[PDB]
Amino acid sequence: SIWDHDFLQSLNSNYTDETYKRRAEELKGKVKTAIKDVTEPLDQLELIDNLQRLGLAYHFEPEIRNILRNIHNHNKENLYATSLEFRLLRQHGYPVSQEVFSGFKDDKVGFICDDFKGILSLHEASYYSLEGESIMEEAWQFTSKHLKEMDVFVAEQAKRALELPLHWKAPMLEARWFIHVYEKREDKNHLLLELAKLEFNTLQAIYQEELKDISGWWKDTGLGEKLSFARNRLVASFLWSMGIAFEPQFAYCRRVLTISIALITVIDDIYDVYGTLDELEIFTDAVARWDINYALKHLPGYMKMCFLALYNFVNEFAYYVLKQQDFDMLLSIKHAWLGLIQAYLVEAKWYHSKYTPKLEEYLENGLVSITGPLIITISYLSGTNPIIKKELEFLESNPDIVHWSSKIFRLQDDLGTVPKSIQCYMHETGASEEVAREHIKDMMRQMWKKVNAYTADKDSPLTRTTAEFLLNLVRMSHFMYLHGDVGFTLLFQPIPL
Amino acid sequence: SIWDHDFLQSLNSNYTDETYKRRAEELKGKVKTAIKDVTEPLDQLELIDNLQRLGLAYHFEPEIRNILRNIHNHNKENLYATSLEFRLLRQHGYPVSQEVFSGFKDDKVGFICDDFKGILSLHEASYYSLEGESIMEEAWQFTSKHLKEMDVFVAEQAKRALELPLHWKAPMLEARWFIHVYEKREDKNHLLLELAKLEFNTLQAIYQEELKDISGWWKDTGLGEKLSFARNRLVASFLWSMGIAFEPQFAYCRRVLTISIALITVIDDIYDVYGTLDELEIFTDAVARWDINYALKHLPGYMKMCFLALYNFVNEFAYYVLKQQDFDMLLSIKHAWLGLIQAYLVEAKWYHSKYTPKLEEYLENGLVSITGPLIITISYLSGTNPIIKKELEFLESNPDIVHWSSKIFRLQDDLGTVPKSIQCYMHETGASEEVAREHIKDMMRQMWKKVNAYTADKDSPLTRTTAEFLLNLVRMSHFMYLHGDVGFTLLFQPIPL
Ligand SMILES: C=C[C@@](C)(CCC=C(CF)CF)OP(=O)(O)OP(=O)(O)O
Ligand SMILES: C=C[C@@](C)(CCC=C(CF)CF)OP(=O)(O)OP(=O)(O)O
Ligand SMILES: [Mn+2]
Ligand SMILES: [Mn+2]
Ligand SMILES: [Mn+2]
Ligand SMILES: [Mn+2]
Ligand SMILES: [Mn+2]
Ligand SMILES: [Mn+2]
Repeated sequence: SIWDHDFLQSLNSNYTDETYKRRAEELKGKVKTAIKDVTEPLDQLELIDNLQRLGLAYHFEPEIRNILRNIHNHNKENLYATSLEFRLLRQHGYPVSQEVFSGFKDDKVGFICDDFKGILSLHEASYYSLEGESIMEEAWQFTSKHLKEMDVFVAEQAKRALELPLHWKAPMLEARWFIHVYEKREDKNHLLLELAKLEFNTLQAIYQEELKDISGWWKDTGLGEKLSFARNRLVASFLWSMGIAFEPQFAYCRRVLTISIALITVIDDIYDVYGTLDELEIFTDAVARWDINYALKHLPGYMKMCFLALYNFVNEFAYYVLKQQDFDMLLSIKHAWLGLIQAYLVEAKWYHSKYTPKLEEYLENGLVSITGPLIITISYLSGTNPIIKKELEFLESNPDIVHWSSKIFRLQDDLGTVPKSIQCYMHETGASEEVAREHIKDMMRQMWKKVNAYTADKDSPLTRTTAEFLLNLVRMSHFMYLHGDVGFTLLFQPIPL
Repeated sequence: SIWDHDFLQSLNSNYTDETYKRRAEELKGKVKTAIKDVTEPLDQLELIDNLQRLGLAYHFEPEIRNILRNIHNHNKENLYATSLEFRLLRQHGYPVSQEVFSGFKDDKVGFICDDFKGILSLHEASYYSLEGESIMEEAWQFTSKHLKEMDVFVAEQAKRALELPLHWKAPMLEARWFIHVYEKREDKNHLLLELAKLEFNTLQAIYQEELKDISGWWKDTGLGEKLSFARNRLVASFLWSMGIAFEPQFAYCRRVLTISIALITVIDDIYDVYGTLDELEIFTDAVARWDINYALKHLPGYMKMCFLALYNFVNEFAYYVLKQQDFDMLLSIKHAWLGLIQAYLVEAKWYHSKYTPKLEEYLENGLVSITGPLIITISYLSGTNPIIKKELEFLESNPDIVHWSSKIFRLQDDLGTVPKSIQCYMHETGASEEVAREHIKDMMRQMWKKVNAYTADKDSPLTRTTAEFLLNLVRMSHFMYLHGDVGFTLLFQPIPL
């Protein structure tokens, strides 16, 4: 908790200034010209891979779209080239058959390859597998096992792919690591690299300015002073919101998300630590009524400021959207908050009854209590303009993509550890904790196949942009499972020059 | 409406800096030493008069208290000296008999005096008259008539006393005018004057900083953009709150008051101009319920943001006091807001029925609709720490001092002009508008006698500090009746050197 309010207010990055924003525009135009001159399809695919991994892809969206749309129209015997095209096309919603890998797979003896580069790209592409694509499953089985066996760069490349594949990491999180790798490359575009370093440093400056604003708001509520367990988690919460929506236009989305996660953290500590069962029933009822007079009349003292802070914050949230685009979402947003709170009470009742639920019964409640349903609702209302009534109702209908994404989120948090996923699974199968962890890791990978189908469904009310919020939340949980300061490195540490 | 958000943000007074605050402390100590050396009672009384009229009296409260407490223990044939002592002692709550003026009053022919200086001081003292003190009433009759008959400074002195006596003006409003008069004085204390100019300029800097903060809050709600009739009245509202509570420690009181008055102004325009009767019944009901879900469900579109802005603002107000001193005042503050709103609906129903009420029936509703009861409640909750439960309940009991102060406030606003006080009185007595205005001015002076009694009552739950909020609000209405830019001169125009 070193990065308190005073530290945040004292930051003064140079990259907020106007000179850098001029140079970035100059570089963007110069880069767009260089993209034109890449015409060979493999160079086109390697360019997109580099652009996405440098955190620059959102500047060149139509340019990337042309390249992929063109390659799809024309659609090797190269495993690297086949796997890279497969990954990129599936990532951006195009249909590619799993049968493109059939040439490298022998029916009797399985996959045949010795090239690490082709194996690494196939491993990345395997996470874009759909449900029931047995070639891709065997491809993952073959690639993971080969990668586990493992020149210094090959060892690190193999290590990173095993702990976190590209499909499971948000764009900006890998940006700093990949920026160095790109400057070590001999065939690097020098202007492309200079832009990657410049935009990365400018984003930090933007985030730091937002943190000052959010830091002052948190100080004004004074929950940290009132509640000794309300440790300042502001920077950690912003890290999550930043991974959910990193683009500069999503500043209001990151603000609502950061504050929401900070409040969620305090309320969660009240339910699964500090609150008695009778107190938790009153707080749940007060949230359900959404009546400030009732809450002040019946809540315990320590719960009052916590409820009122949440109450006013959400009502201000409803006011902001009402002013901005004349949309009333108060019923929706407080409904989602109640769902989270009710799932907390279910977990508290289980704990006091000493009831160990079956894993599936736990996951049914656990997918809501991990805030997946609430967070995607917050992200949609605070990050979309105009709000579409059809699209919001689809989220309120408990859709399948939210169902399975939240399950991965819940399973991933429990791996970092009331009884949770690991204890439920051990109790249910008799497996050891070590084995139980491996099976839970596998469930997440199998559930990502279900999620891949819903992303490709273009008949769903959810846009791809709305779906990215949900995936990035899940991706953020994968990332935070590896790292407990990387968050300090992401927000407060510029890249030199 | 020249002083918009952009003008307020661009101000950068030099007097916020630390050097001036050093010199002020040096001057305060040097002045306290000079006060010791004044020992003659008339010089002691003239010193207090100068200190109060320079806006410096709150720095030397115990020093003034000693002087008055000492003079009361020892308690001329000088009308000026008798009238000045009478005014100052009654102003600060000491008992002085009206019989101190009996020497200058002949039973058959009335008051005997030719000295303008003694007449001017008696005129000021006459406003501290109590109910039924026939000497003081005759003193006012004699002094006002003599003053009406009216060397350039005597004419201005006589003019100012007739339009606004000392008892009816807030301290800082007269400060700039009196500061010049004091520097023209030959026997001036030079350090006393330098302090008066310095504190006046420092207060402007403090107010300007508060205005920036309040200006940004008003911009964020966006009511001025939503409602074409919601003209920016922020600077005008702050002027009122500043006259209600000018001291630097009352920054939060001025903030809540300014925003409250800004919201009152918009809501008042909705009731007595723009809203239909059915719409006003829903808004009144929504305020009575204090239910955000109901309001969004049933209110017209244009009323929604106006209600929600008020709703969140008051709930944040309740939150701030709860965090600060663990006091719950939500029931009280929303009760006072409902009383104002209900009085608005009464006036709207009268207007649509074309019913001209009797003046007393109008004043019964009019004293609430002028916001007197609400404003004193806001001032107490936002300007007192700790809040006393006994003292608040006394305000909620509709006490007499609030009853008569609000009546003066209501009568004074109607003089600046649905049918109001002047039309009701004309309709009721057949008097002409010119005569009706004179009678209404007299009512206010007779009602100030009732208010003087309640101020002197030391058995009331209200402290003198709480009573000053109420009187300063009334005093502010007297001041704003004379001036429609004096408000610009008060806040944005420093005194040189
Ligand atoms: C300790 C924090 C949490 C709450 C996760 C924090 C990240 C969030 C992103 F949205 C919360 F919104 O883990 P947690 O174990 O305390 O949550 P849990 O009690 O249900 O298991
Ligand atoms: C035009 C403004 C008001 C409202 C007075 C503004 C000053 C205030 C100090 F507290 C309001 F809070 O006069 P007004 O004639 O419009 O009020 P009215 O309709 O009841 O007669
Ligand atoms: Mn927890
Ligand atoms: Mn929990
Ligand atoms: Mn957990
Ligand atoms: Mn009006
Ligand atoms: Mn009115
Ligand atoms: Mn009026």
